Amino acid sequence: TXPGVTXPGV
Amino acid sequence: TXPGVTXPGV
DNA sequence: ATGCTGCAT
DNA sequence: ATGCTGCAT
Repeated sequence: TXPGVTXPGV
Repeated sequence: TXPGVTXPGV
C-alpha cells in the first residue's frame, strides 16, 4: 500500500 | 498477468 | 516491518 | 487454470 501501509497497486 | 498469463498488476 | 490486487485465453 | 506487481514510514 502507499507507500506505506505502492498504491495499491504499483 | 495480461490477462491472461491483470498486469502485473491490476 | 509493514501492506493488495485483477479475468483472456 | 492460470499469470505478480511495488517503498515510505
